[PDB]
Amino acid sequence: VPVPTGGDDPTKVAMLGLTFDDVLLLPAASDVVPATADTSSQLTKRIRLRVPLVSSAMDTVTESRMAIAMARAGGMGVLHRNLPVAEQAGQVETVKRSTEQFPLSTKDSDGRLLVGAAVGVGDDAWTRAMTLVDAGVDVLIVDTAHAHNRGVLDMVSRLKQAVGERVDVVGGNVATRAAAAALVEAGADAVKVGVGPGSICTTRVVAGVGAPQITAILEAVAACKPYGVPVIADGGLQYSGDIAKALAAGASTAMLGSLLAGTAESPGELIFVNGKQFKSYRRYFQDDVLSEDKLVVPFRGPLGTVIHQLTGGLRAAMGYTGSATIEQLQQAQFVQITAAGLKE
Amino acid sequence: VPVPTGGDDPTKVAMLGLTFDDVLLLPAASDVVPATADTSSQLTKRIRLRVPLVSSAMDTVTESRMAIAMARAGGMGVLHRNLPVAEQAGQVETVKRSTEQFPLSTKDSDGRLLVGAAVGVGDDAWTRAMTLVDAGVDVLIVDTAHAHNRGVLDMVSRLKQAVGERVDVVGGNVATRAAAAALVEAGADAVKVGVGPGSICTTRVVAGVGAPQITAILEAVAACKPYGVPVIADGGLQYSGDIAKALAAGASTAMLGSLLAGTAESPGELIFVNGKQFKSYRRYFQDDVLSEDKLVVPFRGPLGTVIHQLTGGLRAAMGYTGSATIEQLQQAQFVQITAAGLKE
Amino acid sequence: VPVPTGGDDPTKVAMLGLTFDDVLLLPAASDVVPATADTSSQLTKRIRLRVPLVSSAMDTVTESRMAIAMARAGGMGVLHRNLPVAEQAGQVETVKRSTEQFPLSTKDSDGRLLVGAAVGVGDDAWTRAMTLVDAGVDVLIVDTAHAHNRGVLDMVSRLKQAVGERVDVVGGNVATRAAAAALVEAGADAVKVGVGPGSICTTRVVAGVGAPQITAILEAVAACKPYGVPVIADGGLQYSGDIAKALAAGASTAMLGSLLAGTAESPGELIFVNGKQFKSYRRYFQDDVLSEDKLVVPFRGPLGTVIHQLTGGLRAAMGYTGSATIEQLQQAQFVQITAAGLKE
Amino acid sequence: VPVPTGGDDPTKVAMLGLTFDDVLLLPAASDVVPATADTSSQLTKRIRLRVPLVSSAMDTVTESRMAIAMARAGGMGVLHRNLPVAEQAGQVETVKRSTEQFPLSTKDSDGRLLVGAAVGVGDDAWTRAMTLVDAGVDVLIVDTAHAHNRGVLDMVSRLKQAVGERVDVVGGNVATRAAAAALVEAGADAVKVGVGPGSICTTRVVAGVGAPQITAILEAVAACKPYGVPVIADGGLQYSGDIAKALAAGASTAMLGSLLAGTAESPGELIFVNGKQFKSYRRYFQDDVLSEDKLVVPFRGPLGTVIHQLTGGLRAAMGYTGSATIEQLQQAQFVQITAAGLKE
Amino acid sequence: VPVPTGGDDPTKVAMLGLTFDDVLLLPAASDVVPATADTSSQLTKRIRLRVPLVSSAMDTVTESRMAIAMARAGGMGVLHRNLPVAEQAGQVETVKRSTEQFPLSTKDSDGRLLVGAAVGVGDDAWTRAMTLVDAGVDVLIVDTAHAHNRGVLDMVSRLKQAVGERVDVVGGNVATRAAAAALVEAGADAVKVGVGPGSICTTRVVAGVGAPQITAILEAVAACKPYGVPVIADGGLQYSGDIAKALAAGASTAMLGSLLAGTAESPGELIFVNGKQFKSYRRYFQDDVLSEDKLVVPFRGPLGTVIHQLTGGLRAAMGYTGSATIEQLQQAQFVQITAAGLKE
Repeated sequence: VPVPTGGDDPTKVAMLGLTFDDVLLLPAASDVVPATADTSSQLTKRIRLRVPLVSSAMDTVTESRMAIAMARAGGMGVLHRNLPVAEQAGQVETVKRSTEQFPLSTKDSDGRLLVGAAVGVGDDAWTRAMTLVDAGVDVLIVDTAHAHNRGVLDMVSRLKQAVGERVDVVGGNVATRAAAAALVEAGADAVKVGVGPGSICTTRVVAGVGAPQITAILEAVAACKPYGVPVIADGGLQYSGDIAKALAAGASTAMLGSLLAGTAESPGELIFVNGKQFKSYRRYFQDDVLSEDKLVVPFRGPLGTVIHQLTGGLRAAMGYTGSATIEQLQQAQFVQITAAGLKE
Repeated sequence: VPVPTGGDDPTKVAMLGLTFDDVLLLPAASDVVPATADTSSQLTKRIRLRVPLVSSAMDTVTESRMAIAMARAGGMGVLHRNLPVAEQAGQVETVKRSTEQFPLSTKDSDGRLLVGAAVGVGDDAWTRAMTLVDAGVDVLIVDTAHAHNRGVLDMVSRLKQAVGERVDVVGGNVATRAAAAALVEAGADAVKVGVGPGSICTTRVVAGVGAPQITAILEAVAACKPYGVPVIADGGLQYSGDIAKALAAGASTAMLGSLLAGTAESPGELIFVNGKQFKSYRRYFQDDVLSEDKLVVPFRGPLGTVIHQLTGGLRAAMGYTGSATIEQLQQAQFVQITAAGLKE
Repeated sequence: VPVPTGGDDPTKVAMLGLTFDDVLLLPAASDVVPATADTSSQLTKRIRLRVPLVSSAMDTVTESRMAIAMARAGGMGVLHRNLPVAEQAGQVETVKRSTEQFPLSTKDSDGRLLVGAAVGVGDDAWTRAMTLVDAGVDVLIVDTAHAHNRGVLDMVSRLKQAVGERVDVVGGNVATRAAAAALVEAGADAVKVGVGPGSICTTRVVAGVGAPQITAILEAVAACKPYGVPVIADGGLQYSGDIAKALAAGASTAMLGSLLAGTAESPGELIFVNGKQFKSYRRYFQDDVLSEDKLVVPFRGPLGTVIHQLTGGLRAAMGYTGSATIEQLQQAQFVQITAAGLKE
Repeated sequence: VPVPTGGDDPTKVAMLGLTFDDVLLLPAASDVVPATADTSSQLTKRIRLRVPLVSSAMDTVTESRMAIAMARAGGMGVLHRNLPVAEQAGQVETVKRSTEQFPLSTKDSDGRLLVGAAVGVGDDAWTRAMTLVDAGVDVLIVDTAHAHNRGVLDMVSRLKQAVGERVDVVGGNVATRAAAAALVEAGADAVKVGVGPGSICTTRVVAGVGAPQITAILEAVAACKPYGVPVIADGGLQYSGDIAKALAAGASTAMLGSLLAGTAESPGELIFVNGKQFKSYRRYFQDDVLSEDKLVVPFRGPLGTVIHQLTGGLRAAMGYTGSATIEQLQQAQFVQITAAGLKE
Repeated sequence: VPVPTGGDDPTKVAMLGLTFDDVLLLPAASDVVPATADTSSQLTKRIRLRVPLVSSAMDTVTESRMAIAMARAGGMGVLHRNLPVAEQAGQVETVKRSTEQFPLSTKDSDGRLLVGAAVGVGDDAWTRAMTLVDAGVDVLIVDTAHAHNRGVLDMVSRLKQAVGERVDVVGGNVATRAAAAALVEAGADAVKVGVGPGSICTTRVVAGVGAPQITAILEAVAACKPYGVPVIADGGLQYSGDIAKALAAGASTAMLGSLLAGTAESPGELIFVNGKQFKSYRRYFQDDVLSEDKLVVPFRGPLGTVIHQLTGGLRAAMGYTGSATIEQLQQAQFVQITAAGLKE
């Protein structure tokens, strides 16, 4: 009767959490070559990206330059909200205003580049969202550290009722089936997934709170797939294999954070120090209560090489799993590996 | 028929022991912000602390200054016993004798700072305990390396019969359900949990004896919660998130040991050597036969910063789990992580 | 109802994969000494080797010299295909053209040294295979990074129909029971097993695809043993005991890759740099789309010492397990070890 | 139906092997103080040692000096057999010929120190054994790397029939229940347990053969306890906690190897090199076919300190587990720990 | 005819420069114990200290607290000039306003603590100097990276005219006999010596300019001693013996810079980072063209320990050389040591 791990409640330790390093993609029957594989995926219920990648809403990752360069690559960028409302609307306008050079460009019905913008929760967040919709934005991301909150669901529902006909609303980070179901019910066109996905992330060390990303994606997909809501895996990625694992676990799009922090298209002036290069950037807008920043970059080259490497890894995984589309890749199986398979 | 780990007795390997690094706190539906979360918790059945932290009864950790500081920070200190009875009684009196500076101060009916003292087993222990009770102590920790002993149980019963109306008697270190049940039947007002909780501690290396702390807390709480007896988790803490994990496992209070040894309020002279700072302290009282000393410090800044960081991590965990109170956090669920989740 | 690792599909995580370091060979009742143990084993259904070792079809590993040495040591070499068809046919002829020095030599009906050659898929692959068959090759390895493909299966069937009477056709790398079953139904005379078997190999990092080698061997042998088709374990070997583990898991032969790259008989000029020795080698033929090269040596002494050490370890394992033959060793039992057993 | 680790045979991976680091001793009800605990144990069915330790039959560990010093400590030493028959008999005579200084001395019925001698298998081994029995030895150890052999059982039975009335015969190293049962049936008065117990021992790396020591002791005890045959754990020990774990797993005596290799009482001349000290020793007798030596010391101080430390660890473990005797210690339970509990 | 170092001009390489590590003080006939040695020495022609130590005018070294502590230690402080004039005057007033605690205190005619203030060159420097004189400063240091300049000389002359009767005008950094003679002719009451004195200082690396401190002190003293003008050695110090070497080389007082930067009395908030302590300080006034800043801190305990160590080393040197007074030490001899005397 007593639980082998202690106590009498078998649900106290609810589950065993698997991360990216715990699982591998099992090869399956394949008639797919990497070059012809279709990597297109649903970012929202109405928006299909040519590349299933989205740069994150970080002040070190996505601005108007990064958003434009990402849209021309076939993905999309989400403008961070650590800047004034007028400045964010101006960067939205910069992306919107700005043939063979960029064949994969993701464009709206007017031929203008698609762009996303992040919003918090509150009246300031509401006026920011209305300004960004007035500025011609296409996707509104109600992004927070812990989106299983009444305020976040209320904001998502308010946006979906007010500006839902024109733009698509995305709910912030979740890690459980219940949170994803709540976001789906509130009317989110997409659900962003991941709470403390990194092994030694500040959330795990300081708060003792976390959820391994593979299991979180599996639960959120179980919640969201019946209603057709796409799932965007955000965090815990270290190599191009992790993107393939996240998409095969059920997610529709991957959100790139620290992998794009130091690129040329990322914001910041490039400077030279001690034989190497870094980025320099010479709060009020940091209103997320559970954010990592409350609890407590080296130059990385052009965005094109990083995107090419990640897409090549994705295509190789699709070839190994025999997936002609991302939808078929979401049906791939996993094999769990032991600690002996982790040792270098 | 044979056990998969060897032999024919299925109880030879009683259970699988979880430590702090084995588990993470899952996010849940939350309407709680870390700032307004209440961290009040029971130390004993009668005493409540506004901050669930207690300093360990170690010579390097807790003297009158550390006890006073810990009581002023919202917790409590337990004065060590590696010293003559007169000195310990004088330290108790010093703490007892010594409104906008310390709002969270723990107090007794007379408004004086709450304090605790450790006692052993025996005649010298009995006279020490009686003198401490006369001196005005509030908690007597009958502390041993192994409290599942007839002598310790009899001492707990004798102190409960003699001074149970004045002071609260806390039983020493146990690691199983049966030992905690024995201490509860002995009349203890709280149970201190942990026996070789550290990974490579001396008790595990020299004697081969220990118990992982999460499982030990779960078993002790299974023994104590039906009777309302609080559990004090002692040992194994490395980060602020470990406090949240221990509280969620069922412990009501966490005892702070190695984390407080080098702080300013800890006893010892602060000296400067080789560009660093250390503490100096320029046996007849180490009478415990199973004590770690029988089997065989750097400066760490103010106590206030350590307490503030620990409480910030705990409040972040409460905001993540949707726990308005410590009792709600004790009902939070764990996710067990693999080895891959521990990789830096 | 939910899977303990996430979601609702119990087959999403298909199985737990064991690598070589996960298992050890249990001792058993033995009357066999290592010296008189017989290490003869089937390479294919028709070809038997006196030493169950084969050199990998890699440019850095196997050319005419390495093939000749491997055949003289009791095993066989497989000539790589990263070169024009004329060069590979000439190397096959060189091996074929070239009694107390080499008693264990593997031979054909005419007494010449047995040799193998790798072929791809396609028209150039077909003409390469036909020219190699004319040149006198004995084994054609239809080698790909992913043999669970219609093209590879059709190539195997075509080669079996065309040159099945003269040469033996070995299907390339598979990692599951279903792929091995498909290759067996395609008519393959042996199945090569392993897809990203290394812990941190490029296939696992860039593509997220792989399979632990012990489990992959077990599944492939479950597919092949009822039909008598031998399994060649390829990749993941680090020690001589790994050969014994792979053989006991059901593989009949182990292919030697990275262990043979730096040896004297391996191709390349032996040069001296910085007080050490290395090998030098002063693409149109790397046509495999899923090859490791698309996703992105030190000197090691004579081959004879490496082979002698490997065979000594294997013979010691056979003496420990009471295995007079390789077929008996394939029935040996494993003990699974924890992480603590891997600690240096 | 298919096995989750691969294949269709559920007994292919027979068991999960636990080592010393995998388990800890759970504290139990205790009325035992370390100083009064009885550490006496059965070395054989007729020989009870005052200290449950036996120095190993290694050329770097036990000679006449080490055997005498061990017998005076309350244990016993086993003379190694890597020396001439006449020399081993002479060292037996040296031990036999050579009040308050050594109260714990283990003596025969004549008051002479007890000593053990190792023998191989064969006619040379038989004449050596007869010489050693003629020399007044008390224990004959038929010691081999893999004692589950017809020759070893035949030698044990021959010795038990010929000289069984005077001396006690011990069977060599086993790791399974079947081997221990075979040794018991053949007539062994004690069974030595352990085959490749070390994590990175040569047997595991080279041969891929091994058995974690805790599970091996459990199985061998399950085989030997009903008939009253003592089990001697040999190998895998690194600290005094491991001796307690081995005895609590069911073994009656521990065999000390590398822990005593560099002591003063160990053979060899003490020399000074480069600011430290080592031992110097300025084959025909190495006839064990499966021995570690076939597959491929720093000074450690006085024996008394090492024996005192190991015995103190044992007594502390007995106090924690509440064992008044070694027989009661053999009833202690284990708790299994995860990888997170191994990290320093 | 040619110079052995190149060319035809023997004055191109003027002289060989000796640093502190090049020389050692030779023992001499002595009847002086360190305790009774007198360390009183001239700072300027009019002001005598009891300990010949002065804190440098750096914004990380000397503010009001450091100046007060230095004056109470028997020396004097020189306030940095990197701040508005009013703030520097306020610091001077704070020092001047602020009996057994500080027996060595340096005082003025009115019994207030002595203090110094740094001034630059120019009109703003003129008004700063006048305001500082009004505030009650005792020494004005006309400090520059290169004092052999007509502007610095004219500033010294103007200050010696206007406020020479009241304050002592100390000329800034020189490194040759000619510059020291120019400062003496300008009317400087003391001469500060050192220009790129450190081995790998920024002045030596970026500009290639410098002068070893022992030789520079010797030349400056050759210029100044015939006129009774004291020399302040400023830079190059690493150990307490360097102070004695500088004094014996002819300097009357040593200026303490980097050695006092991290002390408690130095300006800056003491912060705790990564288990250590550092200092924090949460340009228009850096108007010196040749200053080190134009060419391009850890905690150190109390000031008293550093002063005590330096004075103990100096007293030991005085006892070794037979120097009852600092002026006698200025007559001590040196032995030049080779590179072999520097090897650790």
